[PDB]
Amino acid sequence: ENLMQVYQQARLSNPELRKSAADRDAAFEKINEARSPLLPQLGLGADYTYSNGYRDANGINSNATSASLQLTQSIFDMSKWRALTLQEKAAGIQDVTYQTDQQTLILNTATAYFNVLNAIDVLSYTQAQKEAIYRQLDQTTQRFNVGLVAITDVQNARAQYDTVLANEVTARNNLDNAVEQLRQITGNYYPELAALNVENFKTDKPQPVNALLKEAEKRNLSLLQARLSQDLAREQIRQAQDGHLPTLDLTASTGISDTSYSGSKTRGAAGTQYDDSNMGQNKVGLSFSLPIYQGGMVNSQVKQAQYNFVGASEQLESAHRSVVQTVRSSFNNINASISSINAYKQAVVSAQSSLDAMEAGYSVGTRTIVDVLDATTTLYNAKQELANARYNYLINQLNIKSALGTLNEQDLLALNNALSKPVSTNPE
Amino acid sequence: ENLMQVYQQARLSNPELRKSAADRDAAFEKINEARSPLLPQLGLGADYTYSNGYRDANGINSNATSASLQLTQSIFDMSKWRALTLQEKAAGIQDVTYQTDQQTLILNTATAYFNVLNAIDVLSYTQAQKEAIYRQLDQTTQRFNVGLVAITDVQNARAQYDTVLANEVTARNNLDNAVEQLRQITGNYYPELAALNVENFKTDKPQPVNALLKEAEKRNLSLLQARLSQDLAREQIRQAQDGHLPTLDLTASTGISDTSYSGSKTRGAAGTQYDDSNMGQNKVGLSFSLPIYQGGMVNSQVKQAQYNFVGASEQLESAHRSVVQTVRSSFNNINASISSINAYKQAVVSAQSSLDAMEAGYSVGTRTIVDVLDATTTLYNAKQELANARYNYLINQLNIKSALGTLNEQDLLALNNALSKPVSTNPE
Amino acid sequence: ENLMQVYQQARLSNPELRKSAADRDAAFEKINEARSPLLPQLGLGADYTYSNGYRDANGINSNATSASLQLTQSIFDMSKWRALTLQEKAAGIQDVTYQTDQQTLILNTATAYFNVLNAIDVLSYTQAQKEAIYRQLDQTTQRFNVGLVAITDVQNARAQYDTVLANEVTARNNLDNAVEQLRQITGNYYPELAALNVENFKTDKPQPVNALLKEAEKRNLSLLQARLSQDLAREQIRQAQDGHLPTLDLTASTGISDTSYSGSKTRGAAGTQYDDSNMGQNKVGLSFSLPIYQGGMVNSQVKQAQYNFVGASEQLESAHRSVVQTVRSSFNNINASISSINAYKQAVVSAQSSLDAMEAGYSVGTRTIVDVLDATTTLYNAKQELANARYNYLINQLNIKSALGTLNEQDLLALNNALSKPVSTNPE
Repeated sequence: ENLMQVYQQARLSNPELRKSAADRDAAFEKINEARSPLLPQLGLGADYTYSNGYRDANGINSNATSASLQLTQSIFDMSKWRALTLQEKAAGIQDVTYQTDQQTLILNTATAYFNVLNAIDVLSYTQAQKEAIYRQLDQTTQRFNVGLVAITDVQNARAQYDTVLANEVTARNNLDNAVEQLRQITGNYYPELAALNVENFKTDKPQPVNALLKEAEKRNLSLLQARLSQDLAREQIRQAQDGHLPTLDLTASTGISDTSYSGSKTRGAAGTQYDDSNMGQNKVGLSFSLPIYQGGMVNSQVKQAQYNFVGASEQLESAHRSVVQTVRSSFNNINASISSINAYKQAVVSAQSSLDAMEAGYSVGTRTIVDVLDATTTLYNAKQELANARYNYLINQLNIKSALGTLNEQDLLALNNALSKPVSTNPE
Repeated sequence: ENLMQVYQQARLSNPELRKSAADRDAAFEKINEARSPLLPQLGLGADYTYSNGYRDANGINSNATSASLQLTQSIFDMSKWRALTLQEKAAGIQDVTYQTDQQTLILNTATAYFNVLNAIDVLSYTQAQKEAIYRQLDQTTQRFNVGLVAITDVQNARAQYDTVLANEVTARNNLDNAVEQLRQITGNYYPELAALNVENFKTDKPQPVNALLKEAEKRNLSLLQARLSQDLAREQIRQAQDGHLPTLDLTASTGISDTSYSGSKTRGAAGTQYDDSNMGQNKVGLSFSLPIYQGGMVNSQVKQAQYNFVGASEQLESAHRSVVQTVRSSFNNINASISSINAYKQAVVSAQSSLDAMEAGYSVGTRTIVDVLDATTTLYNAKQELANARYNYLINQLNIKSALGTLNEQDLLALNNALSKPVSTNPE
Repeated sequence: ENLMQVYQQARLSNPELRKSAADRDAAFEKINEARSPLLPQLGLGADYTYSNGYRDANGINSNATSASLQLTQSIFDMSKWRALTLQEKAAGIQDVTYQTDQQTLILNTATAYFNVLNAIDVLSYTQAQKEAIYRQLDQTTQRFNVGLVAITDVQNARAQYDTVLANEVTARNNLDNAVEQLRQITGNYYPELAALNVENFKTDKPQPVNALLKEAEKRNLSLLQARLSQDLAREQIRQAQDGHLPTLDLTASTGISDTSYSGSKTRGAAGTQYDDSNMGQNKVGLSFSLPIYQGGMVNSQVKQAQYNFVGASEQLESAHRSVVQTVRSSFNNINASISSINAYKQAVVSAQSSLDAMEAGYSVGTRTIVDVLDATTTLYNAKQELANARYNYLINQLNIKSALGTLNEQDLLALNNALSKPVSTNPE
């Protein structure tokens, strides 16, 4: 399983990505819910009012029943238009949030894959170091059993070998936790993963930092969220300023009234005083309203929206400083990874030559066995450092493509063509 | 003070636990507040309306006063039943939150206690290493003062001794910060804590990981929070779908009207045109309402609740992946701690033998004084690593009992029976 | 650019500080918005109601138009006074939040400045170590080219030199990331910063911890936020208990009614049955309301507010424990920094003497070249540790002045007088 197939399995079933997709679609249905109250509203009503009279109403009872039909439709209300535009802008913010955690999904599965590969070759280098130290210990024990060296050398070799055994144990644990992190990201357990080439692994210097700064100012998704939040705050200002505005709405009705009377006073001139009525009504009428003075509520809301807009502009400037820091730090990290790859290749070559030299010097009696053992540790530390530098170079390539906001599937396709051969994620 | 007494003092007075208990009881009183609006509501009203007429009402004044008594009781309203069930489910979620930070309190006081003990024996091992290196330096100074060795050996011993002095200083600082963390957790300062046995400290391999996975799927509290959030979201769907429903409510009243008239037009036929009235009324009447079309608000609310339910199911799946990762990582950590305990015991034995060997080789002239000093550092590093491995084994036992959701007081009782002897938390 | 000028540029243009200032001013305008509804409210109204009759109203049409003017002013409403006092307390909480992230701005720019200086002298010490090891390698190569030493020594020196080259690369990267962090804090790129004196750098022991505890109990801003949140919760209790209270409000009006009639039944006795009216009205009337029983809503709100007050008091106690832990940990850190400065000065002196001794012993044939190289590494590690201890002492001075809540500009003025000389933030 190479990186592309891991990402194909991950994007298809990651829970956080689908949760963000659910939030995006909920925001679009909120657009529909905010466009709702500008439409016609129909509602039916009915009543059945028993009544009783007393204290100069004694003997007057009534059973008034009714059944109405309402219709409401606003004619000029600016606040509902403002709420509709605000919901559209909030859905745009939710859409760019979905885009940015698509990017974060790609970055997370890439760093989990490379953490697994780094744990694999750290375990393999620790195993090779343990093998070399055990070979030295076995050779010195064969020397001691014929009486050629003292027991100090085999005891020092035994001590070094036991320390490397403990390091191998904790390296195996780190491998198991790394593959558990990969399972937690993708949802699958992988027996083998494609490893990295080392014989044709070449590094490329990135673009100049000004071109990256211009592309980050054009394309970074956090800066887009900040810009959309700023224009949303300006729309909040407009929403309060249109809270100043008057109102006008239309209302229609259709209702039947079936009032009837009973009681002792209705045994009098109930004809034309309290008589039954089959009355129906068709009503259609406007309604105007104009808030003149509200105690300064709308002015305080305008000033609150202005202070919130100033805060949103400061949020935009903070996000701009953060993205500048991000692209400059990742640029420095890429150059650091290239220089450290070259330095660690040179260090590996020199440490190998030094290990051969100290082995010859120990065989001639210039160096001790402790010299051979710590030369071995320095060599395998240099090898582990070289592997870490390679994986840091690849993850910094992904970080510079994410901070530009252009991280997508084809970058994974490129550094998936970087990978070559299947290595097992669980050796014996 | 052993671990059980520390937990008894901590659970009795920890602020975060009592804050969660306050939130739980607030949720139950919210259940009562949500069952409130289905009950009778009584409210009294009164008026005193002075009036004045003009423009074909000139000469008509009125002083209409009134005093009413209202009663309201809904008959068929499904939304209030939905709100009651939603508040019951929210209180269940608050109850399992109280349960899970009970568990987190137990885990936090356990890890603070073991951090204090680990800082204690790291300080004691650094002190013993400083004592051994000072003994070597004093012996080489006594050798140099009679003119047996060169000044290079005593200068190397002085350099190593000063480095170990600085390490002792920072170890003492780590001990003080650890006991301050314990005071911040429990609220008490402890002069002495019960230390760990080493002569009868035995490790037990945990259960197979499938049994732990089944018990974690049955009992983990985060998975219970996810399940209750999912069925809460399904109840939100039902709440919108019952927002489709019609309504019906009952209303009773009892009011007196004491209208009186005055003015120039009431000097006319105010008898039976504008005459005083002592009128009282007993009213009891129903009210029906049926929303036919609302501009699609209820359909958009249904689709929003469905998208929120899909998001809650994705939250459930993410919590399931997280608890699988947690139990597998803690299982691997337990096995790692057992293997590292065995490896570090072997390393301690071999490093002690190697230190004796290099001391004899230095006394015969095979090794240097630098050999004795770094052999001492490797020995005391192995001792510190063994102590760290023991405490990591105990805290991983607690982590596997917490990730199963079964962590309680009796597990602290067991690994409190593991502890034996009081050691001071502040030596000189 | 010393620390004072960096702070002057930072406080003038930091985005987070201005965002908090915007939130503070928004809270004060919320005070005005909450004092709004106790003032007069004026609102105009108008109608135009076409009507139609049928089913014992057939032949009765009406075109009733109107234009009113409303005035509303509450007389006795305790809930609005409670909301006003609650908004005043919330604005006080926002003000102390603005104060505490003023303090956090000062602490952040101080720690960024000292991180840059620490990265600078770590890079310079690594460069000096690389220079010394290269000098040793060149001297041994000149010895080997005349046939005085073996090739093992120059190969060991080459291996050590390549390892120090890799360390120099990553130190240069750490310097670049530190100056990028400083740019992200202040907004400016600094070519040179004022460095620290070492020839007149003296340390002062802090106050006794009880005086710091009393001053932290009087002046710490998190404890003030906790106290204001607690009295806000008590005001919430009072707000529910005054939700028990009755109500009383005043209402005035002025409206014209211009009803006219048309239809077939108005061709009858429309004179005095359905005749036109120019009717105007001046109305001024009170309104009383008293909630007798609400289904226990107000009692459940009182119990919810009481549980929230208990939770706020537990929050206060947790903040008290946290500030006690903060001042005690920073006190221990200051004493640790003083003791480690003394220990590292002694270690630097002894390591320098030991390096000279092992150089002489290598020249006489007692020590090897590996002895000289790791003596050099221990010396330069001691130098880096001394520099780190000095900067930790200064940042712990700032932490003890921040945890006392008294951190301001003049403390930066004092430890800005500590700084002396401009060093470049980007060497070649």
